[PDB]
Amino acid sequence: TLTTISGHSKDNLALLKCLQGETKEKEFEISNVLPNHKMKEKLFRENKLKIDIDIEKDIFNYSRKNIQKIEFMPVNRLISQSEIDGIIGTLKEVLPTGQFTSGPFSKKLEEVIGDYLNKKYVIATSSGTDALMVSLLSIGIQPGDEVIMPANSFAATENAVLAIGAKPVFVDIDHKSYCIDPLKIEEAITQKTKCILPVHLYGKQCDMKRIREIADVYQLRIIEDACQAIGSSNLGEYGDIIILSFNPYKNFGVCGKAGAIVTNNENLAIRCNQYSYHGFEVDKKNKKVLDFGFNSKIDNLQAAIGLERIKFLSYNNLKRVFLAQRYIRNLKELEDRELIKLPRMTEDNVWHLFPIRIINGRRDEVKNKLYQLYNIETDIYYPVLSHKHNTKLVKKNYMQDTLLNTEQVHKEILHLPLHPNMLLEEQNFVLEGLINVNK
Amino acid sequence: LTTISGHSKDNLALLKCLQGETKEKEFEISNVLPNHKMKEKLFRENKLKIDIDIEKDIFNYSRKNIQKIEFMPVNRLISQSEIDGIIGTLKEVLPTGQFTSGPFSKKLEEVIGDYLNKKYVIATSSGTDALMVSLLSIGIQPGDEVIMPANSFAATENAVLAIGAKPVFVDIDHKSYCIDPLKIEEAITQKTKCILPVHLYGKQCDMKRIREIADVYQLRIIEDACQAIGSSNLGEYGDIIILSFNPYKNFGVCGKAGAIVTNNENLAIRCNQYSYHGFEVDKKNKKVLDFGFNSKIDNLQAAIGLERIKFLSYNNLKRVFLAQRYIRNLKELEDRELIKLPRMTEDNVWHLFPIRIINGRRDEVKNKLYQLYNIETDIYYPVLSHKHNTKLVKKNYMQDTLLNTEQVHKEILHLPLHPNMLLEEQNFVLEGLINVNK
Amino acid sequence: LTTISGHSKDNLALLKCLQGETKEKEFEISNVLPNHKMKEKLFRENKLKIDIDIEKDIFNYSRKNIQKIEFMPVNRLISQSEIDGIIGTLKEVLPTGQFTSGPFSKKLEEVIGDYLNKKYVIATSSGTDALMVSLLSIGIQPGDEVIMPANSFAATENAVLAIGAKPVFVDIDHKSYCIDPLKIEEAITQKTKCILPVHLYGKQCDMKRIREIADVYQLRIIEDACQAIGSSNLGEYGDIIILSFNPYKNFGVCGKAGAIVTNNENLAIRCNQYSYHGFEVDKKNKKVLDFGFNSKIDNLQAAIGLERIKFLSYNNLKRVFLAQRYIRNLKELEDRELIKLPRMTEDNVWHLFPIRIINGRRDEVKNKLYQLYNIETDIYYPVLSHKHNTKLVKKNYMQDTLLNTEQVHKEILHLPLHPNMLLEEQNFVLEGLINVNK
Amino acid sequence: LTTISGHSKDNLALLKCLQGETKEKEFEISNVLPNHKMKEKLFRENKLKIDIDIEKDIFNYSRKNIQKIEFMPVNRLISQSEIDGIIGTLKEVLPTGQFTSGPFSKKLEEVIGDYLNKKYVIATSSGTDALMVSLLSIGIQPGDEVIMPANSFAATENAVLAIGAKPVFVDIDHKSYCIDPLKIEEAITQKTKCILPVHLYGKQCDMKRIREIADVYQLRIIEDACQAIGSSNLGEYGDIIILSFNPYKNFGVCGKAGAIVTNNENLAIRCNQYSYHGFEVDKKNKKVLDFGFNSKIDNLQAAIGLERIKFLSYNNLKRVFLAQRYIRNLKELEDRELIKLPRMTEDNVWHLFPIRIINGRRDEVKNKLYQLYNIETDIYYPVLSHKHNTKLVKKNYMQDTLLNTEQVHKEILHLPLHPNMLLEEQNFVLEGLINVNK
Ligand SMILES: Cc1ncc(COP(=O)(O)O)c(CN)c1O
Ligand SMILES: Cc1ncc(COP(=O)(O)O)c(CN)c1O
Ligand SMILES: Cc1ncc(COP(=O)(O)O)c(CN)c1O
Ligand SMILES: Cc1ncc(COP(=O)(O)O)c(CN)c1O
Repeated sequence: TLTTISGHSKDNLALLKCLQGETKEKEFEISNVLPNHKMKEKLFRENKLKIDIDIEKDIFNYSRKNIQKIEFMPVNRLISQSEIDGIIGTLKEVLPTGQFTSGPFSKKLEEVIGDYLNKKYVIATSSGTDALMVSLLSIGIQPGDEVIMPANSFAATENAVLAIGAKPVFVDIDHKSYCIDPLKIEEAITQKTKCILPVHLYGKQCDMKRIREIADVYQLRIIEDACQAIGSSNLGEYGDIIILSFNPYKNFGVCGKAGAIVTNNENLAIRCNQYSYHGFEVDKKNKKVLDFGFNSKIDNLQAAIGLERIKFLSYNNLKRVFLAQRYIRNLKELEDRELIKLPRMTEDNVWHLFPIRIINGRRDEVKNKLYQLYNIETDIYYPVLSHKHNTKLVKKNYMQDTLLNTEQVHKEILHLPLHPNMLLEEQNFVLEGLINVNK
Repeated sequence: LTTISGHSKDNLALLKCLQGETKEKEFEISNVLPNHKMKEKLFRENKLKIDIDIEKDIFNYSRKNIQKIEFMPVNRLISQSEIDGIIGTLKEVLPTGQFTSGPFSKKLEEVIGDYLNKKYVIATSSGTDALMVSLLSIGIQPGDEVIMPANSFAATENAVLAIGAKPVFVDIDHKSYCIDPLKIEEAITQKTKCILPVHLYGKQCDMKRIREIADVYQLRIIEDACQAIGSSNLGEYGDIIILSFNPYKNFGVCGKAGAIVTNNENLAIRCNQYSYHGFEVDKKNKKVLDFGFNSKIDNLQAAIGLERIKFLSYNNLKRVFLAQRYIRNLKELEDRELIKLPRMTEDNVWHLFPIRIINGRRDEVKNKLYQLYNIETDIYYPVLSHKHNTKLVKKNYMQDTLLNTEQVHKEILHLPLHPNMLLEEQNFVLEGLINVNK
Repeated sequence: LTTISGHSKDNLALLKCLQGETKEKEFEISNVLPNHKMKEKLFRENKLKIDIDIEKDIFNYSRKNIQKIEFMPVNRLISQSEIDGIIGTLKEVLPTGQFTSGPFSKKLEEVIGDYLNKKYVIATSSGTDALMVSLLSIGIQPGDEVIMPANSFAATENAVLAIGAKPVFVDIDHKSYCIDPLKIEEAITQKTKCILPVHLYGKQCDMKRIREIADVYQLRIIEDACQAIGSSNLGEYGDIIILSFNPYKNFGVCGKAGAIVTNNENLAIRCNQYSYHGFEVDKKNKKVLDFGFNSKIDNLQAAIGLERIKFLSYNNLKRVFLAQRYIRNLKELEDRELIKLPRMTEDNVWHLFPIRIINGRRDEVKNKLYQLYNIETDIYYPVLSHKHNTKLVKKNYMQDTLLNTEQVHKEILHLPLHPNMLLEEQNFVLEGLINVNK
Repeated sequence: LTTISGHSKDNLALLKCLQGETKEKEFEISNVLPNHKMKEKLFRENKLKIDIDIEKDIFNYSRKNIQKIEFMPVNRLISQSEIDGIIGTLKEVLPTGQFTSGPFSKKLEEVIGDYLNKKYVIATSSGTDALMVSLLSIGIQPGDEVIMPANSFAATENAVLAIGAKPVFVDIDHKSYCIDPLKIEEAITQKTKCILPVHLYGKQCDMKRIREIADVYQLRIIEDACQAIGSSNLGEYGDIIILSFNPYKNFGVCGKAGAIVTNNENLAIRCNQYSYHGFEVDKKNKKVLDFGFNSKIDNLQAAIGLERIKFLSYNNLKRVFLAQRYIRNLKELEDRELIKLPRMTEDNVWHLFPIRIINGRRDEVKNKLYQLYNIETDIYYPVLSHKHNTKLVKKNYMQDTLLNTEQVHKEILHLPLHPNMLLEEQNFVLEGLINVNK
């Protein structure tokens, strides 16, 4: 009869159904962790859900504003004046300390992230790319070792493997989630394989249970690229190391670059900490114990900013799931008419990006006409597959690669604008263009 | 009439004139951003203020009672005027939402390019990252050798190691703590691709001579200038110059940052590409190079950098005053053959102030200074590159003998020197050094 | 497309658009100093922000619990942003040592001249001084008469009396609290030299009609616009306009200041001379007029004024939103013939918000509002000019009868209205006014 | 032992001590705000510091090279220490929103009343306004006569004229530039109401004798002391003393301010009412006087004044050292009958330093000092009161002949003298004045 909102995706889907009266027979409390701060302030009173919240008016301030155009991700809309005020307030305390490399806000953010993820050890880093590189080194990756990964992620995933001399081995995706197909991983394992690197793409989690099953047979490490999936329930249950990004355009970000390494493995965590600061023994500067390292810890200043901005995470993820649901329901007719395929609602998705598939070769037409005739920006995350860049490396090593389902899906994929400070009037403008263009 | 450019050579001229050690000379100050504070504090109607007193106006001497000295208290490296200006520019940057690339990044690159008189600047997320990217841009492959000294901060060797290349250590000179040009040629092999001199402690290496050797062997030069911002004529002979803007440098941001500086467009484009995932310039998600890093500066830190660089020439001027004051007031201890002091030169920006304690007395002096006199001194850096207990050292560097580097390492000691220290604090260090060497 | 100029008419058009009462209108904002805050808060990339919520973003509504209301708590008239900017400009002005006349004075004169579209501006030490000097500039001699209303702040009549001139009071109209043009002509004598209309509470008088009479009788018009800054087309028909920048005006400095504004160069030169000891312009110590005052603005206050005027159009917008909200939410009380409310007009800048409590109930409503409901209201101003207990009134004004002024004075009540008020505070006032009139 | 009170007499005594003209006395210093800088700079534990070198510790003589001399460069009249303290106090004033009256005004009136040993102080918006209000408070009516010198700043005569009263000019004496008390009596008519002596250049008039005449004729005395703050026993014989805190006075704020000082409670109450609209004190909008002005000090300027007055006794001491230095080092030129110098007296606070160049040479000397030596000198004031190019002078003062005033006017020249000048700058003046007279 009572759910305590933990700030993750499972409870956010349940809360939404309550708010929309799709259940209205359950009661909610909310936990006091920092990622719930804005949600608790906005939607709760004395740790009970406020009475008659109007999602459209109270959460999105729907007021029949007239819309002329839609940008896909206008960065000036992704931070709120309330966040800015809190950032200025905390920087007024950080700046006079002079502590701008390591510092107490870094440690606090590591503690918040560890609690939120239920992991023991957190190393906050200067980016998700750096987190991934360090984590590969900590598991003992050496030049020439093979890392199995999909070919449809952001370039950072493959780049971190290549930066340390290791070899991406691309495996195709499934037909349902844009995630690595686990039934194709075993075939790609070689004497040289050291690691499986699944990507929780667009905010949706891979089938980690089956991936872990294969990794245990072959004694392989799993490092999870969760850079788009913060807030997703049970993230990391099966991986050795989980990688986060706090890039400013992620569901949670700082005001600059940052990320994190998350693990329960103390051996790996200690090596990650050493490699992230020059190979030095922890808190013994200038004394190397590893052969080398990077300069890749988070900035204390960005950690302070992160501790302000993470207060909005639960609430902004709730707004994302509302918006994704609204797309799915309102484009359903285009799915019925076999013009598009839409994503489905699931408990794990945090909706960092909203993918649809435009069928029958029409994707480019729809994208171009959405822009030119309706002033609606859509985007393709990402426009070139890993084995298709026009680079010397591709011409040397991956000209043989054939990834059937990844390549076909790549001709169909289109992402719709979805970010938590968009107006519902802005989403309606996208909806009526997509319906209008499909006739 | 001379125009103060904000670099070390003009700062030395200005100091001599402020201290009454010059002829009737006049000064104007260039209206570049690194001179902003010096112009406000020392100039009036584009001329030197007639009424400047260094001790009371620049250092705010007030016979303050001092009980102890810390080497580098980080809260003293940032002033309240800096904080107010930083808050002001953060209120402009934050509502733009531009937190990766952005216009403050481009503006800092322009400001740095003008200050260094170089055509291309890539602002990076750290000096370490700038060095790693620059090594890749000149074509360094795993296995290639890079000639460098063994007495730098670990970042210098780490950037070489992170990309799979091989440090080859060469001994330092007999004066300036810098790589000995006379030892470089004997270390060149067919794998050598780069000479990586370090302008250690703020002092420049003898780059004209290093360039002579580099041209004979068709080698690149990448200069680690992470400690030397403001040094006059920096980079004249290097292919690429690396800067660090970490917070404890002579100029820093409020976090990590650095820069790659070069006149070579081909290298500059590759640096831009490698610093952002290998993508073509302004073509996110489209790689042209095989891979890259996520190593551009944060727009927010660039905005902070444009506010804090206002203080660079002024803080560098305070540093040279402090350095000169140590040299002049410790002269008796060098006359007595107990220490060796640095000399004043026009290129040094005095990021760190080294002395040498000879006759094996360095440890006793450092320890008594702290235990008896409550003075922190430090050794930058405590372990030489070929002497860490790492597998790499144990497998590769156990036969390296760097006789001057190792001997100087037994004698070096750094004295507190930072631009917001009080002259009362420096007097406290001076009295301890005199007293411990009776 | 409309360009927001920062005056009252455009503010009303913007307010209608922001409240959704408009048909697809687009706005630009003029890049003038009085629009600075509005541009940063409401505009982005040269257009209105698409995501503006008046209650949340402009008034920061948050269901704050309110327990009392003060009419004008002075600490709420200045924001922390204004303070940081003021400290910033004080750090520039103070080391110049320019504390009488100076360049910020001249710049404020230019900004005000631009904003009022008038050729000449003399910034003064107060609105009272501006009015005194302006009266002298038009040639007022002791004994000359000045026609004016009797319901203004005491400063208006005091400026006339200080130079030995004679106020001649005329009744107000039945709809605006302003001097009735239809009563002016009867008051003109051979001694009349000036008509002095007051734009009371921020509302403009009917100046076209007053100019018609002034031209027939070739009389000067000096407009007391000390409460009306920002009102569209202010001064169109006046010889000289007087402004006040006292801290509790719609735009104020941090001390006393005001201005004289005119297109007439002869008057402007005499104003300049009278405001600084009668000296010829820029000839200190050399008088050309018989005497003068020490009545220019302080350069330091002009610098503060240039920072605070950044908020003028935005704070005037918040005022007209508050005024509109009172009118709408008190409409039932006027329907019930308990009160009379002001109307929205394009000229009003809503310095003060007057209502009339009729049927003799004004005192009971005011007193119950405070003692029963903890709501401060006020009467600007409590004593009419011809009713003070002074020797001058007893000797000169005992036969004055101003029927409308006196009747309105028994019914007027001003409600709290200032731009940093919360909507929760305005709701508290509203509920109190509703409950006391059940 | 002498306790330094911060006035004229003790400064001269202390100067004679510091110079070894008498090193046989002990000094303490009182804790009043005007002594704050002197106590911090010259005392430890309320005893005079042992090490005091006037030239080095107080004037920072550094053998600086000087190219030119401006008479009163306003950017030298305020020190960075003052600026820092002003910014500090303004960060406390500004968030209060109290910018008209306020608690700093009251505190400054208390500090001034203790320093002057007077019971009542009304801090005003200028010394001119203070004088006008005080003339009205003693009952001056249009046509009443006020006896005054003709060589003061125009403000003295202007305050009389602005209220319709009539200046009656009296000649100055042959020793001090002050009103000759032996010429006052013959100017008294049945219209005389006030004698208005001017303590010109910081020197006190012979007030004992002027009061003897004023009692015989039942006249008020209002003393223009706008240049004489810190003068020992100031105001002993006057009904009201007028001060200016104009920023170029021996003590000033950062804007216009002044004060009315009196022991007469009836006069003080009327001054208070006249300085704020005629209202009863602490009851705005209720007039008790027929009119009034808007002439109280700004609370913000009072706050600045409480910071800047900390330097008053110390800056007055530097002035008297500088004056004594001119006197001793120009004695040559007086001995040769080229100039007349002032004499040291215990009452002079040395706001301006007058010499007389005789045998018609003044204008030649002033022009050559500027054209040939780049030394600015000035004549305070260039036009006598009865000589301005005005309609009033042509109507009323064409018969006035003031023999001594007019002859001295042909001779007077003021030498640069301000407390932050360098001794090197005064030497430059001394050498030019010697050389031009060779
Ligand atoms: C799936 C994925 N992986 C890795 C990264 C790299 O993260 P960062 O930008 O923090 O280096 C990104 C982009 N933030 C990403 O989207
Ligand atoms: C000589 C030297 N080189 C390289 C670096 C690396 O700079 P950064 O800290 O900006 O990575 C530093 C400072 N750590 C340095 O002092
Ligand atoms: C209508 C009116 N006229 C004149 C003034 C005088 O202005 P100041 O306070 O700037 O002297 C005021 C404000 N006191 C006023 O409100
Ligand atoms: C002798 C004298 N009297 C009166 C005044 C007028 O003082 P204020 O400038 O404060 O109005 C001055 C000049 N400040 C003056 O020098």
